[PDB]
Amino acid sequence: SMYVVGHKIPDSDSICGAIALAYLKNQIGEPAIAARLGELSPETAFILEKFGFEAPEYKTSYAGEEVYIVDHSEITQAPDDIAQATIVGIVDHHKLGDLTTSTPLECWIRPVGCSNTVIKMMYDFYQVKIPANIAGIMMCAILSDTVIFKSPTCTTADIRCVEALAEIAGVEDFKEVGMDMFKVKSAVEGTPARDLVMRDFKDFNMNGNLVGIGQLEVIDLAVFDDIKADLEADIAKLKVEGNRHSVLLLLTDIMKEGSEMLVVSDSADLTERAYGKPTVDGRVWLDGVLSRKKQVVPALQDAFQK
Ligand SMILES: [Ca+2]
Ligand SMILES: [Mn+2]
Ligand SMILES: [Mn+2]
Repeated sequence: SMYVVGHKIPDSDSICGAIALAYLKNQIGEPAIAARLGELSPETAFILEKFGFEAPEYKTSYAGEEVYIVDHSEITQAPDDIAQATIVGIVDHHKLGDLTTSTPLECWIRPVGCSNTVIKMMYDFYQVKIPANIAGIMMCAILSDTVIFKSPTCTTADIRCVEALAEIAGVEDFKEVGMDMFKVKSAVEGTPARDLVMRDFKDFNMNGNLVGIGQLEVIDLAVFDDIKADLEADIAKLKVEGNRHSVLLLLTDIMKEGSEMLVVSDSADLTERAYGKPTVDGRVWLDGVLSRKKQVVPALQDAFQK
């Protein structure tokens, strides 16, 4: 069988996409097993529970196996031993990264806000009906990725596809299911600082400099008030533990549609150079900022070249 698998530190898109593409492949006689490279966030765990699904199989070694990649095309986000596997498919909505194959494959890549939007196109192409349970987690993955359409990564294709999936899943109020997800993401009390920093954390090599960026998306930025000092202490620790130039944590308020960024950097004027807004006691408010890959990373990469 093939293993359908998303990126290291799986998000809803990577997990819901794996289940959604595995089902499709099994229905068209191309045997497939959903898999993951890490634990589910409470967000993803809630989505699976609500629509009645088991987590994909936890699997880290793929040497000698067939692999269908979801929601990236990067070596670093792939399984450690991806070079010893055979990539038979990629479905994604990112820039084309450094993954390569020695064998013919499928690529379904589109400039949209969510892999699950593309996977919906795959069902239509194959003329396989989307079961109500699958439609719902597919829906939720797109609301997760596009932040209920508020993220500037949201495209026309994502909106029309959610509207389509909502009817198939018999969800009347897709926006209420979206807010239900971000409420679960907003329940941060009692969670160790490190679990929160690493929930959605990525390392970047920006012109020789190692820059780590976490992000939490919540309904109200006030939930972080009592734990914020523990966060600032833990991003200092983590900067040392990895010998990082910079560790930044995005606290993203999806109602104000902005991000408070906690900063520890070897560069004192980092946020002044990249965004034209300086940090004040290792903190800066970034109005309108929702997306790491669109509004945060480009401007940092530009400042490490300059
Ligand atoms: Ca390539
Ligand atoms: Mn993702
Ligand atoms: Mn995605």
